[PDB]
This record gives sequence, structure tokens and C-alpha cells, in this order.
Amino acid sequence: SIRSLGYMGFAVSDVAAWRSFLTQKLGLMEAGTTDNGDLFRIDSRAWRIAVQQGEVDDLAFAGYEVADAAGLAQMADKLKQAGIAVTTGDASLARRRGVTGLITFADPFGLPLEIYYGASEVFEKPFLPGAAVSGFLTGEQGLGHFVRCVPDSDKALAFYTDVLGFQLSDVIDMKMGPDVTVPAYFLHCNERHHTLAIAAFPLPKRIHHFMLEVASLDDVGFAFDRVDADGLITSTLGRHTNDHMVSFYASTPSGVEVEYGWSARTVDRSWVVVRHDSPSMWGHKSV
Amino acid sequence: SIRSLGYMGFAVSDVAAWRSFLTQKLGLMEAGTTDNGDLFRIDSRAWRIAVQQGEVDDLAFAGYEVADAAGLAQMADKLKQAGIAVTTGDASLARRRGVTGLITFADPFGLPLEIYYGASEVFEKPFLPGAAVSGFLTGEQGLGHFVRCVPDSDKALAFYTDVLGFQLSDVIDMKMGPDVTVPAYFLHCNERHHTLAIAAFPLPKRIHHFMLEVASLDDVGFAFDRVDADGLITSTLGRHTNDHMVSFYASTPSGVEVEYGWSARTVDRSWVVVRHDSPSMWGHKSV
Amino acid sequence: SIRSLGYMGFAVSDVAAWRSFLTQKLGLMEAGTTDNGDLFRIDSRAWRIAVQQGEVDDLAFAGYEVADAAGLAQMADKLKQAGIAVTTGDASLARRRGVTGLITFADPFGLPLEIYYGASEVFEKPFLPGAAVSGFLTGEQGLGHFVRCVPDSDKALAFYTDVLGFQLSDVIDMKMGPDVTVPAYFLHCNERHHTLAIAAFPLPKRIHHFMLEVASLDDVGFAFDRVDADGLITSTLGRHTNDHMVSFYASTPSGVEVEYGWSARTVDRSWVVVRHDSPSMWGHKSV
Amino acid sequence: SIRSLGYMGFAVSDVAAWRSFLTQKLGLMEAGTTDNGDLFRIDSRAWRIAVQQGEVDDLAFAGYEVADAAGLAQMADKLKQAGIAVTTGDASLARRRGVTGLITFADPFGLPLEIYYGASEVFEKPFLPGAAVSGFLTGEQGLGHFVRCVPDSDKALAFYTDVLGFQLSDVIDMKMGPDVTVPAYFLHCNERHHTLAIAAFPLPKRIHHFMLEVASLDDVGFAFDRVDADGLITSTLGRHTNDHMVSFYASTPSGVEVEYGWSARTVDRSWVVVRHDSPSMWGHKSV
Amino acid sequence: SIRSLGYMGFAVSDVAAWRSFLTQKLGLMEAGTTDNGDLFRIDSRAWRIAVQQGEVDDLAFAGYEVADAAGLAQMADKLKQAGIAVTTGDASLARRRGVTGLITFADPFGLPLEIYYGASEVFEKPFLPGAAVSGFLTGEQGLGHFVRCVPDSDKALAFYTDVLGFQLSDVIDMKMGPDVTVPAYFLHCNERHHTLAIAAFPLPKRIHHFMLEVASLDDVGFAFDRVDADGLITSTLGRHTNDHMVSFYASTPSGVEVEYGWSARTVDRSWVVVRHDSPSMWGHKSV
Amino acid sequence: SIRSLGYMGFAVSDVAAWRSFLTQKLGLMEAGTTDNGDLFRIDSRAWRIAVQQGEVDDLAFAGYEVADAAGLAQMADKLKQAGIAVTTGDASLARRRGVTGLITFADPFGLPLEIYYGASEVFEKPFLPGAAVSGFLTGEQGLGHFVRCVPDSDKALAFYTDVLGFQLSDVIDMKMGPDVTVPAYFLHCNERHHTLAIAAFPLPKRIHHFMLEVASLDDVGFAFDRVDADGLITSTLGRHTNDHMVSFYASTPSGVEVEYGWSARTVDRSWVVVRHDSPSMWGHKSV
Ligand SMILES: Oc1cccc(-c2ccccc2Cl)c1O
Ligand SMILES: Oc1cccc(-c2ccccc2Cl)c1O
Ligand SMILES: Oc1cccc(-c2ccccc2Cl)c1O
Ligand SMILES: Oc1cccc(-c2ccccc2Cl)c1O
Ligand SMILES: Oc1cccc(-c2ccccc2Cl)c1O
Ligand SMILES: Oc1cccc(-c2ccccc2Cl)c1O
Ligand SMILES: Oc1cccc(-c2ccccc2Cl)c1O
Ligand SMILES: Oc1cccc(-c2ccccc2Cl)c1O
Ligand SMILES: Oc1cccc(-c2ccccc2Cl)c1O
Ligand SMILES: Oc1cccc(-c2ccccc2Cl)c1O
Ligand SMILES: Oc1cccc(-c2ccccc2Cl)c1O
Ligand SMILES: Oc1cccc(-c2ccccc2Cl)c1O
Ligand SMILES: [Fe+2]
Ligand SMILES: [Fe+2]
Ligand SMILES: [Fe+2]
Ligand SMILES: [Fe+2]
Ligand SMILES: [Fe+2]
Ligand SMILES: [Fe+2]
Ligand SMILES: [Fe+2]
Ligand SMILES: [Fe+2]
Ligand SMILES: [Fe+2]
Ligand SMILES: [Fe+2]
Ligand SMILES: [Fe+2]
Ligand SMILES: [Fe+2]
Repeated sequence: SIRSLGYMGFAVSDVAAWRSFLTQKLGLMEAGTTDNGDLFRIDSRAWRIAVQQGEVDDLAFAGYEVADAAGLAQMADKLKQAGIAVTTGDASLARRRGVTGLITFADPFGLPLEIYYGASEVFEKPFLPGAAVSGFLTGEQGLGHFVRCVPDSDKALAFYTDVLGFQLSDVIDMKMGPDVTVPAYFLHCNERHHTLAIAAFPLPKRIHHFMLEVASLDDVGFAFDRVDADGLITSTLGRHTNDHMVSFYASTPSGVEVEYGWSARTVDRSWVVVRHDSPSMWGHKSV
Repeated sequence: SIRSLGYMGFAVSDVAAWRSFLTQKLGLMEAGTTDNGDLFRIDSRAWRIAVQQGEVDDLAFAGYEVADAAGLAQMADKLKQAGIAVTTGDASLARRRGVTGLITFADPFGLPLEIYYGASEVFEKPFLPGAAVSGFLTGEQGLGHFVRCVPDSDKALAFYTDVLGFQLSDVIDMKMGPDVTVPAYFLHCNERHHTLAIAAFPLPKRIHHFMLEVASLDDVGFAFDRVDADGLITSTLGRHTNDHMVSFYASTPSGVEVEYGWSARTVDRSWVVVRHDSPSMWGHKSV
Repeated sequence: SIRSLGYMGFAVSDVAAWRSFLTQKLGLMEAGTTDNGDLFRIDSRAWRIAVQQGEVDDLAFAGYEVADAAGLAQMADKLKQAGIAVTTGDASLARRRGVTGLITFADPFGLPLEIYYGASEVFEKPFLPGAAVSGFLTGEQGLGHFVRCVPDSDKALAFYTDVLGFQLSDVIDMKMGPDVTVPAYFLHCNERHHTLAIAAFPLPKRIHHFMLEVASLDDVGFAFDRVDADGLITSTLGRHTNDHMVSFYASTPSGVEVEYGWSARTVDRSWVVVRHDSPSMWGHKSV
Repeated sequence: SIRSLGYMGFAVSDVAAWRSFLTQKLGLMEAGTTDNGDLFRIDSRAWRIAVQQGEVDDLAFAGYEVADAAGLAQMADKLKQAGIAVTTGDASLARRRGVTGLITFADPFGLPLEIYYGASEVFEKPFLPGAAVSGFLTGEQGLGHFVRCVPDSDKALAFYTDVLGFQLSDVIDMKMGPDVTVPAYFLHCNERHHTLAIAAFPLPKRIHHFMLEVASLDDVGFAFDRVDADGLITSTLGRHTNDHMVSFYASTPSGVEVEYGWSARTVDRSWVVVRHDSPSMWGHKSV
Repeated sequence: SIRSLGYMGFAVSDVAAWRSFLTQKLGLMEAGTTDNGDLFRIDSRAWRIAVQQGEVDDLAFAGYEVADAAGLAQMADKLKQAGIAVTTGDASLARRRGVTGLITFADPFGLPLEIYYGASEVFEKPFLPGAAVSGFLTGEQGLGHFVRCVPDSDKALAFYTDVLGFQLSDVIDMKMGPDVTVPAYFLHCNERHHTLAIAAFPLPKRIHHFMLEVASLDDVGFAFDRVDADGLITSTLGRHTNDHMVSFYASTPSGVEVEYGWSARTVDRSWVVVRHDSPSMWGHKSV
Repeated sequence: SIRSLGYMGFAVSDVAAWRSFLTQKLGLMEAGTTDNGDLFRIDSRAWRIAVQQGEVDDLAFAGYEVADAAGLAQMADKLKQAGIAVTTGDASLARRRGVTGLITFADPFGLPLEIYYGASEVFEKPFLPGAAVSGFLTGEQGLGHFVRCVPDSDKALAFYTDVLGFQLSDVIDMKMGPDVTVPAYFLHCNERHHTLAIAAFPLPKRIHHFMLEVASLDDVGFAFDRVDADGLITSTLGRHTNDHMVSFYASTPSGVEVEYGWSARTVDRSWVVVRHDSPSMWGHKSV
């Protein structure tokens, strides 16, 4: 079974702007440049985010991690049985991603996805943030989460749950307008409240935002100010109703947003699905 | 499987008296009025207790919570296979209860029951008790418990255990008189020692009492005095022999009682069924 | 499955001597006299040890506790399938033992055994030791343990493990003499290192000793002196090699011994079977 | 299933040198001499390492521990079904090893292996290190680990995983030279990150090294100096990238090395396989 | 002010017997031989007990530790003002004791005493007990205690309290016989309940016993057996009424006894003086 | 009274080499350049180490921190009463150091010293190490320590203790050669075992080394490798006998060394002065 979101790749028009944004604003660590693009780290892994030159300015691919070769084989079989076109990653791609083995395919609406096992650790190159950040929260919870924008949430939900195995945490009926309410589905694959969210938002991108979690409230507070200095804040500090994360949102150079948060609650086998009519307990004012 | 008791609805002759009793005496929070009646809260849920106008002055319905849609479907199948008439809650009822989906049916002796999933949370409307109460204990243990009065405890026990899946915690042979001893069965569906009790008591109501648990001994002590001021106490402070809860009992405006307690022990998979000849270790004197 | 040793009954020639020994020396609580004999307590249960008048001066019966009625039914079936003569305890016997249901049978060498569920708790009659004892250790670990003396340990081991479900903890090859070594088997049915031990000792009784565990080292130290005052000590203070319990042994009025200890280690699913050539790390000198 | 590495036997040309090295340098306890050779202890077990006279100067055999007789029988069946020649250890061998039962066989490349149950504990002969060592870490993690040198790691990996049941923790691609990279596989059978490692190293021995873990950093620091005084250090203090153990390596009298470490992290069912390009985060400089 | 008892020297007729007794029986560490006699350690200090050849077979001297040079000067002045003959330890004596500075004098009844500062630590020669002992308790509590036998306890008490600054912990009126009761005074100079005791016992030595405290009950239990094997035990295991130490007593080769214990309670500025009529809560039977 | 060592200034011939060494090797944070020279941080303070251009290549000045203005006035009076020439720092110097007030003077052998109060904090410019360092240990313990080299340790000791108020922790008689032993004095002014050490070493500098303490063993391990890559290590990893710090030593561009350590023990009012014959328990081999 999928254990977590392991990495993400972005294809952007301004690579230098993304490099500055990720390191100086968010605190990620520059981890070199390879055929996989410019690499960035947040922990012991060789890389978590890759930035490649591309006019799409959006998420180019996402990789989900399984525990071992057997787990990869099981997921491959499930995808094929579901009628999805699955391709074994060649040696060239595996080396590019720094993984031992992987398979590639696309979700119902075209997002290129990868499931891999045996990623590269680089403990001998100790993590050093590009900005003052006490640390990022990963471990068994993976990289963080992203919100997939789709035209048919029922179809997307069925794929991610029935085929990929994600489990529903809760639903938030997002008020878009007096006569517009759209359900946002939050799904987990480990203890992180959600690793993936699905919603039918009117955005011209594959995702609304990706999220990175830090270890202290100060990490979030300082980052907010670094981002605010350039007028990139899109939402003030607030705490979510479902995962109880304290965070803020900001614009990346591609328009797609990034959420930066701290202190979210986790889920367990005793969790029960619920619904909400608001995404925030307090704060998160649109600015 | 059923995870907990999620909500209760009462049909009463004096709605204003119940509103005052629940808020000023017990400390519940007024949560508005809808087609579901006057709503009251004790935690993050949109409502836990509803009060509607009705001459019955008794419990009108109770809702048990399952983890998700799959759990609701499984319970529906079990009930049908057992020969119980099950009805899918229509969109109108689901909206009234603020749940995502639910089924309705009645227990062997006419109590309307509902099993639902996906109830509404309102973290954005922080809980504020109507009286000085540090907090109510809910979470994975649900709302609390109620004691179902029936004419045939063996039949009721079989339904709640064999069909609904409740598990026996223990039995207390209640001395009613020199030649009258009635067994009271205490059942659990989660860590709470009991979410439901069953006994053949000579009462003209569906339940003898419902119980709410608070976070501190002082919450109980102060509440006792607020209730005692109006001469509504039915039992002095005491601690039960089975769940070890420290509580007192009082009369609601409908005659049906309410138990208000603190510090009960929980049960686990290592629990063994036992019997008792007394319901109280100390206190709980009838007054 | 059997969850623990729940009670023991002794048939003795000097009932008054046993009453004095259990209360004044060991600290048990006198719990009245019924058709079940004189009753003694060590915790919240109505009784753990019964003493009846009888010329045998030995263990008369032992009762093993199961979790519920279903567990009793399962054990009954296993015993019958194994060819053992099983008898349903009549209402008269159940009332005598204060249990809800029970079955009776004998082990391969004649020891009367009982398996029951739903024993009586008496929290309303708070435990008060007959001597200065901070408390006895029971709970999920039951009453303690006893060592069954048999002429064929292989046959006894097969019955208790294959039929009753006990699991082997370890073996101690007891040096009886230059040319005599006898294996003692220690078996568990819960976290207590052993609830039953089996050995082919040259003793004219069904058991060599029964053991009760207390909460503090002082409980053991004080008890040792109370017993030593009457010259009843059989072994000095020592700590066992297998369960690491610190204890001493003494003679009951029936010759059969009693072990009184503190601080034993428990076992879990990660436990591995081992062997020992000595029963004591230190102490336990024969006196 | 195999629960841990329980013991190791070495056949050496200089028995006196090994005795001095194990006791004075590493701190093991001399535990007598039997037909099993000179015995050495690190904990409550009668012995963990045996040294016999032999011109091979290498590991002579290794014993893996199972939980009980049933576990031994299961492993025997698995080995036979896999086509491996299995021999039941005779009474003479069992007594020599101090175990209750065992089976013998060889791995694909000739290493004599044994799987046993019921080893001997000697708590009555309290462990006393031969040098200043606060303690060795064993328990459920067993003796420690050793690295098996083989000519075909794929074949060895298949045997140890598919037949013996070991599980992969991670892989380290060891840089041997500009055009030489060899994968080292680290496998676990309990919480210890690895109990066995497999690699195709150009060494004329069955193993590159065996490892013993101690309780404090000082235990390692002091040992380093005792070994360094005789010029036997092969690697300076360092911390590994995979198990995060802080250790140093040194030469035994047989050339085969020994790793002495502290503070390694453990693995659980939530562990995911990863890869590394370096075996050390810091230190471990070849000297 | 005096901070603790730092060391003791014994003059014995059988030096080899004392060496064997201290190391093999009690677990002290042999620390070489100098002009100060044979040295023994129990912790990081270069030595705590010295054994010299002498026909007296008794305590030859005791050294009390002060915090620094200023503290030594203050004590010297207090002793002189009290009329005691004080001598500055010459360079030769300081080197012999391994201290920076010291003064010498005798108590009212001839016991040679020394007060010093700046003793030698030897952390680079890690403590290794001569027997299986997890550790000795020293630190701010010093070496342990000894009981000074005197013909006039009032005179001795006045000297140790008024001149040396010891403080009374409690008094035990020791029953020597039907018409003989002698008060034993227990005094502290730090957190240890007592570092010195004073009593008028009919013994031909300067002290009745000296005491060493260990870290675990097992340390005491194992030591008891090592001593008992040679028939040297003088008192069975017991716990004292005043300091609550669990210990046993044994004979040294000089007749003077040694107490070996564990788990004593400490004293603070909130301590109040009390009296006892017995020295033991349980145990400590004369054998 | 002096509360801690607050800052140090170095006058060096190669400012660029020092900048690279402090940031890339040790992990300090570049904090700008002012008339105070290039500034470096290790915590919330605006600066802890300053580097100015100067041919001396040695410590140029050190600043000790007092709690407030009253404390500065008290120290000024003590110095004057002792006959030391004290100068009030002018507004220009205070601004240069970023302090509220300070006085200047020299120790007996020419080292320029300063005592100040009210230094500048810059929490709004969160600390970001120049290398992978989890953190430096400062707080109430100040910057760390340095070892003052002098021709007459008795004279220096008298000044620092009698005039500045430092307190002796312990003494280590350093073996320089067969006929050369020099005492090193370690002094504290807060919980740090030593903030200053004094010794008569044959070095052409004011100090032998300064020391910085980090939060993890890995911080030290990684730093060791960064320094070793340039062949600057002077001592291997080891642990000191007196403060028990685990550290290594390396050469700065000025020849003067730097000690980088972790896990030292602290001192309290219960501390007693002792002596040692070795500075290291293990390691610290000269290379
Ligand atoms: O806040 C946002 C989240 C995701 C995508 C866009 C976006 C990006 C490019 C062009 C237009 C839009 Cl709305 C955006 O503004
Ligand atoms: O992590 C989250 C938890 C709850 C709600 C949102 C959210 C908020 C605004 C727009 C879209 C989303 Cl998915 C969110 O990003
Ligand atoms: O204590 C009680 C618990 C449950 C029901 C009633 C009741 C309510 C109305 C009329 C008569 C009775 Cl006994 C009651 O008095
Ligand atoms: O929570 C409880 C635990 C044990 C006993 C009772 C009780 C007490 C009196 C009458 C009816 C009942 Cl169910 C009870 O309400
Ligand atoms: O220590 C003992 C344990 C069990 C039984 C007897 C016993 C009891 C009665 C007669 C003879 C004997 Cl050996 C006994 O002495
Ligand atoms: O609880 C125990 C643990 C280990 C050994 C014995 C023991 C000791 C002496 C004789 C018989 C037995 Cl079972 C014992 O009673
Ligand atoms: O470091 C080593 C690890 C394992 C084996 C040998 C060895 C032993 C004997 C002869 C030659 C060699 Cl390379 C060795 O030197
Ligand atoms: O315990 C270990 C963890 C990671 C790597 C090695 C290692 C290091 C050098 C050579 C061979 C090996 Cl297996 C190792 O011994
Ligand atoms: O138990 C004892 C404690 C202290 C001293 C002696 C002793 C020693 C030598 C000769 C006579 C006696 Cl009583 C002793 O026997
Ligand atoms: O440490 C102790 C605490 C209390 C009492 C005694 C004691 C016991 C017997 C004889 C002499 C003494 Cl001082 C003792 O040694
Ligand atoms: O290790 C050292 C510590 C302090 C000073 C010097 C030093 C610096 C410059 C010239 C000569 C020397 Cl010995 C040095 O080498
Ligand atoms: O922090 C320390 C603790 C103990 C000893 C030394 C030391 C070691 C070598 C040379 C000079 C000194 Cl001050 C040291 O720097
Ligand atoms: Fe989000
Ligand atoms: Fe889940
Ligand atoms: Fe109740
Ligand atoms: Fe249950
Ligand atoms: Fe026993
Ligand atoms: Fe088991
Ligand atoms: Fe290793
Ligand atoms: Fe595993
Ligand atoms: Fe004593
Ligand atoms: Fe005191
Ligand atoms: Fe230093
Ligand atoms: Fe001090």
C-alpha cells in the first residue's frame, strides 16, 4: 500500500524565481542540479521537490512511496486490474529520481503519477535550511500534501480511494458564492490528516496548493514575514477546522499557492468521517 | 460497526423549561433552533441533544455513529438480515440531523433509532458552556449513555448485542424490594464502560436516565448545587461499583432523570464480564 | 480462552488455624462464611480463597476465569472434543461460587477444576487487609499461581497446554540430588510469568505451594517476620531466576506451602522459551 | 519465525589471544570452558560467543533463536521444502550448546548455521564484564549482527529472505573504487536495524565483522582506547547512515574485524526500504 | 563545613584476607598499592578505603571532606578555638592521601581524624567492581557511614556536633538486655541520613561497623550469598526504622563488621528529630 | 557579580580565512560588519565573536557580562579598591559593542578585558548557522570558555578569583614531560563547569584555545569531518575528566586553537574542588 507522498516535480517558466522563493522564503535546502532539474530538500532525503524549466508553471508529477519491491508490485497489479495503463520506470528514470524501482501512470485527469520504493537518503550531507527554520515535519507522514483540482470530484475520489487506496478523513463544503458550494475531500494514507485533497475549484492548474509543515510556530511566523515583504501572502495566519493546522498561504512564482503550517493533529484507525461548513476555525482571511 | 452514541432527541411538553435546565443547570450550549428543534452542544459537534415540542416527555430518538459510508451499509445489511425494517434517511432528514447519510429503524420495543455517518463539526463556533463547566468528555467515547427500560431484558439484550453489536461489560442485580431483584445489563461499543444499559424497571418512559460526563470533580460539585437549589436532586453524590463514575442524579422537566458524572474507568479488549449486587460503592443515597 | 486463575478452595483439618494464618500472617481479609466455606479476599472480588473442613489438608479445587459466556462455551467444547468428562455447574454451585456460569471437570491426575465467567465484585465492601499489607497484585494477572505435583509431567504438560491453552514460559531443571534432576515447567495464560507450574516432586499433596503477590517489598518483609515468629519459614528471602520475583516460602497448617512475593517481571508475545539450572538468583535458602 | 541471532562460534589459531582480546579489550565475561570451547558472555545467557582451536581463523557457526519447539519445527519444514539438507541436532550437540532443541544446516555458501530454542540462562551467575563496560544491549534484539561475505549477493539475499525470513531494512552501494561499487544489504528479524548484512567483498573470510552494542558512549570511548593502545583500530569513531550507530572497528586476532557501538535506532512495521551511497554520516575514517 | 566522609584507613593483621573480602565479597575495585597501603575504590575517586598492615585490626583513621581551601581553614580555626591540637598535614602525607591539603587531629577518644580538600579523581581509569555490583552510591553523600563506639556518648556527641558541625537525625534506644538500654545517635553532614553514628557499645574496637551503599536490591542479594558461603553473615536482610535502608551485616577479617545496603531515604532542612525503640522495621535477625 | 563570558574579539592577519573557518567549518552565523569588525553569532545576541584586522593573530579582548548597571558599578568599585586602572567605556565604545554600559581594564598580564551590561538581542533576525549545526549552548552559561596562558598562574588565579570573583572548580596537573608538570586551574562564574582556565603553557599567545558548545553529538561529529578535510584537527574526539565534555580541538587561522564540544556536566553550590592527573577520560589523542 502507498505509505506517503514522497516527492513532487514542478515545471516552471522562471526557475531562478522558484530557487529564490523555496530557499530564501520557505527555507528549503538547495541540493544540486541534475537531469532531474534543480533539487531541493527539507530533510534527510536526497530531494523532495524538483524544479524544471517548463512553460506550464504547474505540478509536473508527484511520487507516492511504497514500503518495498513487493508493495510496488502489488500496486502495479491493482492499477492494471483497474484498467490503468502502467509503465515500468526504466533504469534512466529510476536513476533520475534516485529510487530503486518505480512505475508510472496518470490519474483520471492527466496528472502524471509515480509510485516508487527505495529512495535515496543523504544523512552524510546534513540538512541545512536556506532560511531560519527549526525543521520540517516529515518522517512517516511524508512530504506534506497537495490539493488536486478536478472537473469531477466523484470520479477523482473513486480513483484515489478505490484504486490507490487513500482513505477519507473528512469533507468540507466550501462556500464559493451565494449559489455555489463545492465539496472538498481530504484523504489520508498514513497518520497525516491528509496527504491529498480533491475539489472542483475554478483554477487553471492541476493543484491549488502544496503544503509543507514545520516544527515550530516561530518557523511559520518568520516565514510569513519573509513572504509578506514581497507582497506574496494570499491568506493571513489561521487554523483549519479539520486538521487543526496553523498556517498561512502564499503565491509561488507560478501562481499556484503554497501553504506553510504547524501543529496539525493526526488520524488513527479510530478516526470517524465528519463534515464541515468552513475550512478555518479562525484567521485565514483572504488578502 | 457502531462506534458511539452520537446524539439524542427529546420530545417535551415544556421546551422553555428544558432550555433553562440544560443550559443554566447542566451547562450545555444553546446552538440555535432549526427544523430539528432547539439544539444543544457539549463539544465541537453542531449538536448532541435536540429538544422538540411534544406531549410524550421522553426520549424521541437516538442516533448511533458509524465510521463511514461502508460502515453504514454493513449495519444496514445486518439489520435487514435480522428481519428488521430499515429505511434510508431521505435528504430532508439527513439535512435536519446535519449528517451525510443515515438509516432509521426501531428497537424491539418501539424506540426510534438511527445509525449515521459524517456528522457536522463546528470548530469555527467554539464551545462555550451555559454554566461554569470546564468541559465535557466525549471524543471516541461519544455523548455518554442512557438506560433503556424494557419489559423483557433478555429480548432487548439479544437485539442490542446480536444485531447492533454492543458488548457486555457487566451485570448488576438491582434490589428493588425484598422479593424483587432485576438484572441491569451494561453494554459498551467503545472505551466508555457503557454507552447503553438495559433493565426491566417499572417506569412509564423509554429510559430511566441519560448521562453526561464532565472533566472535573468541581464541574459535578457546582452542578449539584445549581440543581439542588431548585430541589431537583434525586440521588446524592456517589461512585458506581462498575464504571467507578462519581456522579449524582436529578430530575429533568420530563420526569426522566439525568446523571452528571466524572472520572469513570474505561474498558479494553482485556476486560472480563463480572456481576455486582449493588450499583454504588458509596453515596448515591435516594433523596 | 482462559484469562487467569480466579479462585482456589482448600479442604483442611484445622479451619481455625487456616483462618488465623491467612488473616494475621498473610494479611487476607475475612469475607464471611457461606456454604462455600470460610471466604477470604485479597482484592475487590467477593472471595479468592475458600477454606472448608476436610481431612485431606490440600487444594480441593481451582477455578480458571474466562471473559464471558461465549468463552466458557468454547472451552467446554474443547474439553469435550479432547475426551474429557465435562459437567455444567448447576444453579446451586454457581450461587455457591458467586459466579454466573461454570463447568466442572478434573485434570489427568484427579484435581477438580472449574472454568467460570461472571464472578462477583464487592467494591461496596472495600478491601481491608487482616495485617499490614499495602495491597495485593491481581487485576488482569489473576490470583497468583500454584505448582501442581504430578507423577508424569509430560502428560500433565500436554493437558494444560493442548487442552486448556496454557503457554510455556520456561523450564527449570531442579536438582533434587546427585542422581536426581526433575524438570519444572512454568506456564502462563496472561501477563503473569506463570499462573501454573508443573513438576514431578515427591510430595503427598496435589500442590507444593500457591503464591500471592504483594505491592511492596515491605509487605513481604513484614510478613516474613510475622511468619518467622511462629517458626513457619521454609525458605529465606530470595529472587527467582525466571520470573524475578522476590519472595519467601512458609508452611500453611496443611503442610502445603505458600509463597509470598513482590516485583516479578511479566511476559509478552515477544517472550522466548528458555531453560535454567537453578530456581533462585540469590537467597531462598532452605531453613 | 527466527527471533534473533543468539550465538556465534569462532575457530581460531590463537585461543589465548582471543581470550585476552574479548575480555580485556571488549569487556566480555569469561564463562568457563566446555566441549563447546572457551565460552564468553555479555548478558544473562550462559554464553554468546564460543572460541575453539582451529586453523581457519573465522566464524565457525552461528545460531539463530526461535521462540519455542513449534517455531523450530516450522523453520525445519520451510528449509526442507526449500530443498535444504536439514539435520536434527543430537542430544550431544544440544547439551554442548546448552539448548533444548536445534537443527543444523548450511547457507548457500557453506556457513554452518543452527536454529535453536530454549537456550540456558544463568541469572544466578551475575554478569561481570572483563573490562569497564556499563552493559551490553541484547534482550529482544539478540547478540548483535555480522556481515556475511559472499560471491553472489543476489543468491544469498534470496536464501536469507525467502527461506530464513529475514526482512530488508536498506541498501548501501559501497564505493570500493572508481569502477567498483558493491551493494550491501542490511536485514532485520526483530527491532535491531540489522542482525545480518550481505555483501560481495573481496575478503578471504566468511564475515567481514561481527558487532556488539553497548549501553553508553563512554563504553565505546574507553574500549576504543584499550584497542588503540595495541594498534588494532581499523576505523575511527563514526556514526552510520542507516542504523545511526556510533561505533569504531578493530582487528581481532583472526583478521576478521569487530564493530563496537552505541545508540543505534531501531525499526518497526512502519519502516520503508531506502538506499544510501555512503555507510557513514561522519567519522569511520580508515586508519 | 564538612561535606562528607571521604575515606577510611584500616590497619589489619591479615592484609590478604581483607583484599579478598573487599573485592570478591563486597565488589570493591583493587586500585594499586602505595605508601598509603593497598587501595580500594567504589567510584571515580582514586581510593576510598586503604588497608595497611597492623596488629590493631580496626579503623586506623577517617577523612572528612570540605569543599575547598577556605573550608579547611575555617574548620582548622574552629578546632583550635575549641582547644583541639591540630596539625597541618605535610606534603608527604598529602601526597600519600592524594589530596591537595589536609589537617590532622584526634577525636575525644583517640580516633585519628583528618579533614581535607581537593582529593584525586581518576575518571580515566573507569571503575570496574571486583564482583557483580551495578554500582555504589556516593556522590554528594560521600562514602557511607560508620558507627563510633565510645565510653561516653554525651561527650562524643558534643564534639561531633558542636566542634565538627554534624547534625542530629534521630536517636534509637538500643535494648541490650532487660536492664540495659543504650542510646545510639545518628548524625548527618549532607543528604545521607547518617554519615556517623555514636553509641556506647561493649566492643573492643573504635567502630562497630562501616557501611557501603549499592544501587540495586540485587547487588545486596548477591553479596549476601557470597558472604554467606563463607559463614560470615551476622544479620539477615532487614530494613532500618530510621534511614529505611535495606541491608545485611557481615564480619570482616578484623571482627569489625560491614553493613551492605540499598534504598535508604535522605534528609533535608525540613527534617525533624525523632526517637525509636527498635533499629529494624523487619529482618536483621542476629545469626 | 560577573554572570558569564559574553563576547570575544580577535585581531587576525587573515580576516577572510577566519570568516570561512567560523562559518563553513564551525557553523557560526555571519552577522554583518561594523566598526567593531566582522561580527559572528551563535545565538540570539547581535554578536558573540568579532574579527578585526591585526597582525597579532590572537585574542584582542574579552567581555564579561553583569546583570545590570548596579552590578557594573559594584565590579568597578572592586577593581579600583584592588588598585586596578579602570576606565569607563565612552559612548562610542558602548555603541561599537552594542552594550548599554561598560568599563575597561587589563588583567595582570596585559589581556584587555571589559565588563558590561545590557547587550543587544536580535530575535527579529533569527539565528541561521553557517553550517549544519542543530544549535549552540549558551543561555545562562554564556558563550563558552577560553584558556588563559600566563607566566605565573598563582598571580593570575589570585586576580581572577579575589578581584573578578571567579570560583575554582578543579585542578588538573598537566604532564608536559618527564620533568615538567603544570597545574591548570578551571574556574566558574555560573553553571558552566568552567568559563575560564588558567595555565602556564609555553605558547606565544594569550590563550591556548576558546571553546564553543553545541547541542548534539552529531553537531560535533559533522564539524570534526569538515575541519579534518582541511587537515586542521589537533586532537581526536575525546571526553574530559573534569567537565565531561565530549569534544575535539582544531587550529584556527591564527594558530590559536578552538575546542568544539557537547554534553558537559554543570556545577552547583554543592560542588567540591578536586584534582586530576589527566585531562581526558578517553580520546583526545594528539594528531
Ligand atoms: O491562487 C491560485 C491558485 C492556483 C492557481 C492560480 C492561477 C495561476 C495562473 C493563472 C491564473 C490562476 Cl487563477 C492561482 O491564482
Ligand atoms: O489543508 C487544508 C485544510 C482545510 C482546508 C483547506 C483549504 C482552504 C481553502 C481552499 C482550499 C483548501 Cl483545500 C486546506 O488547504
Ligand atoms: O425518576 C424517574 C425516571 C424515569 C421516569 C419517571 C417518571 C416520569 C413521569 C411519570 C412517572 C414517572 Cl415514575 C421518573 O420519576
Ligand atoms: O451509570 C450507572 C452505573 C451503575 C448503575 C447505574 C444505575 C443506578 C440506579 C438505577 C439504574 C442504574 Cl442503570 C448507573 O446509572
Ligand atoms: O513442604 C511441603 C510441601 C507440600 C507438602 C508437604 C507435606 C504435607 C504433609 C505431609 C508430608 C509433606 Cl512432605 C510439605 O512438607
Ligand atoms: O515461583 C517460582 C519460580 C521459580 C521456581 C520456583 C520453585 C522453587 C522451589 C521448588 C519449586 C518451585 Cl516451582 C517457584 O515457586
Ligand atoms: O579487515 C579484514 C576483515 C576480514 C578479513 C580480513 C583478512 C583476514 C586474514 C587474511 C586477509 C584478510 Cl584481508 C581482514 O583484514
Ligand atoms: O553496521 C553497519 C552499518 C552500515 C555500514 C556498515 C559497513 C561499513 C563498512 C564496511 C562494511 C559494512 Cl557492512 C556497517 O557495518
Ligand atoms: O561484631 C563485632 C563488631 C565489632 C568488634 C567485634 C570484635 C572484634 C574482635 C574481638 C572481639 C569483638 Cl567483640 C565484633 O565481633
Ligand atoms: O545504619 C543503621 C541504622 C539504624 C541502626 C543501626 C544499628 C543496628 C544494630 C547495631 C548498631 C547500629 Cl548503629 C544501623 O547500623
Ligand atoms: O596549538 C597552539 C595553541 C596556541 C598557540 C599556538 C601557536 C601560534 C602561533 C605560533 C606558534 C604557536 Cl605554538 C599553537 O600552535
Ligand atoms: O575544557 C578542558 C577541560 C579539561 C582540560 C582541557 C585542556 C586539555 C589540553 C590542554 C589544555 C587544556 Cl585547558 C580543556 O580544554
Ligand atoms: Fe492545505
Ligand atoms: Fe484510516
Ligand atoms: Fe448511569
Ligand atoms: Fe469489548
Ligand atoms: Fe512459586
Ligand atoms: Fe504467550
Ligand atoms: Fe556493522
Ligand atoms: Fe519488518
Ligand atoms: Fe549502619
Ligand atoms: Fe540538617
Ligand atoms: Fe577547553
Ligand atoms: Fe561555586
